[PDB]
Amino acid sequence: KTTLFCASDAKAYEKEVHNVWATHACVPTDPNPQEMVLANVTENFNMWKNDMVEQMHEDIISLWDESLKPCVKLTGGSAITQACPKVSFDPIPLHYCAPAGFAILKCNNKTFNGTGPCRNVSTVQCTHGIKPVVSTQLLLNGSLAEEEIIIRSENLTNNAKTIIVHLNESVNIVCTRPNNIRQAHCNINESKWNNTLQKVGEELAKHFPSKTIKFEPSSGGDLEITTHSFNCRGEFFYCNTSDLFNGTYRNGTYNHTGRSSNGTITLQCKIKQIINMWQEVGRAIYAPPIEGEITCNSNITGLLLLRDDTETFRPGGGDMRDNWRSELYKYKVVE
Ligand SMILES: CNCc1ccc2c(c1)N(C(=O)OCC(F)(F)F)[C@H](CNC(=N)N)[C@H]2NC(=O)C(=O)Nc1ccc(Cl)c(F)c1
Ligand SMILES: *[C@@H]1O[C@H](CO)[C@@H](O)[C@H](O)[C@H]1NC(C)=O
Ligand SMILES: *[C@@H]1O[C@H](CO)[C@@H](O)[C@H](O)[C@H]1NC(C)=O
Ligand SMILES: *[C@@H]1O[C@H](CO)[C@@H](O)[C@H](O)[C@H]1NC(C)=O
Ligand SMILES: *[C@@H]1O[C@H](CO)[C@@H](O)[C@H](O)[C@H]1NC(C)=O
Ligand SMILES: *[C@@H]1O[C@H](CO)[C@@H](O)[C@H](O)[C@H]1NC(C)=O
Ligand SMILES: *[C@@H]1O[C@H](CO)[C@@H](O)[C@H](O)[C@H]1NC(C)=O
Repeated sequence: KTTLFCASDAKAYEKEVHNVWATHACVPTDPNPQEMVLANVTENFNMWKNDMVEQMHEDIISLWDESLKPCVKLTGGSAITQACPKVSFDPIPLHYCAPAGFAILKCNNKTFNGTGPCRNVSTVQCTHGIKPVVSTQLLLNGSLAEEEIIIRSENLTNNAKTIIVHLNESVNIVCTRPNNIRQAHCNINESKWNNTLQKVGEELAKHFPSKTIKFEPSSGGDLEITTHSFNCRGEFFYCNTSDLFNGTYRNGTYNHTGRSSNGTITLQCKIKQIINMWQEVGRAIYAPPIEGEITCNSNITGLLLLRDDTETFRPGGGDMRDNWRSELYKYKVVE
């Protein structure tokens, strides 16, 4: 309804680029926020029509533009060239704050699906701290659901609408390019993944009850969305998930169909230099990988899914506003 500002705990002495940007663009966090509960009030939220998402999206576009400059940017006809130094890159949390005369309403119902009325409501100065993690298929390093796994969608009947799965237990994913210089891999504990897809299938079954629930790899599209793509220490990883989204949940039981060994699923990855941009329609070209071992140890805290008797779910993504939504869903700005 207005323009928010961000608070961060960044340093102006970190060269890490989220820190540099936040030093320029955000104010320091207030060391003890105020919060004002109101369990009588009951108000309506719609995480899918939320202007905080747009404001944050603009911020992260600006952050990536100041911080991850490509050597070449191709948008439409024009090509833009510039210095593309390697940088230290590691997302830091950002708080979104309502300005004077304006408050942020937080919904505190632990099972709120992002939409409709919510009974127990607070007012706050700022949101919690959100790391702005750009990725497809898997949401990484977010905050977990507190009770059960929540299925969020603007419209579950409309299979073209992205489904956000909010996990209550994170699943570790470790990706490294070890000391081909483009080739890398990720490890996931098959048991932990197994378990979580068991319970995701449970919740999806509540919403599609006659149906067998299948998980299958992303059909087609650009590589950014047919793989799990993300940025790790400045490098762009593209990790094949066909051994990950590969399983059936039949009669209250999940069976993993993807290949593992020693009880870990291993994703084959490539580090790429030509990137289809999430910010706009265009391509970006970066320098070859920095040298040595490149490793990110992340928590999977959510999934992005697309639905095609049987219901089939494939990993999705590509619109980074859904990544922000998955964190801003409980917040509305008012007054
Ligand atoms: C969810 N609906 C379907 C869909 C599918 C695919 C895309 C959109 C939408 N897109 C959009 O909605 O962009 C928002 C805009 F439209 F406002 F620009 C994008 C358009 N961009 C290009 N065709 N170049 C494209 N996504 C990426 O390319 C994309 O995620 N790349 C990438 C790059 C680096 C990293 Cl680490 C990464 F993790 C991801
Ligand atoms: C979310 O809850 C509302 C009621 O508050 C319901 O109308 C809607 O269908 C639900 N959506 C999902 C994805 O469960
Ligand atoms: C997470 O949610 C699932 C399904 O909604 C539930 O069965 C499970 O008990 C929950 N686990 C934890 C650790 O809260
Ligand atoms: C969402 O689903 C379908 C679209 O196929 C349509 O009936 C309507 O837009 C929505 N329905 C509900 C119940 O919200
Ligand atoms: C992922 O790997 C499988 C088998 O190795 C292959 O068939 C598939 O085309 C790969 N997907 C992508 C997007 O590279
Ligand atoms: C599941 O994995 C196996 C090998 O790990 C592969 O042959 C199969 O095609 C995958 N499933 C789908 C639906 O792609
Ligand atoms: C997730 O957080 C950990 C700890 O801060 C970090 O090392 C890791 O690189 C992060 N992953 C991504 C993809 O940002």
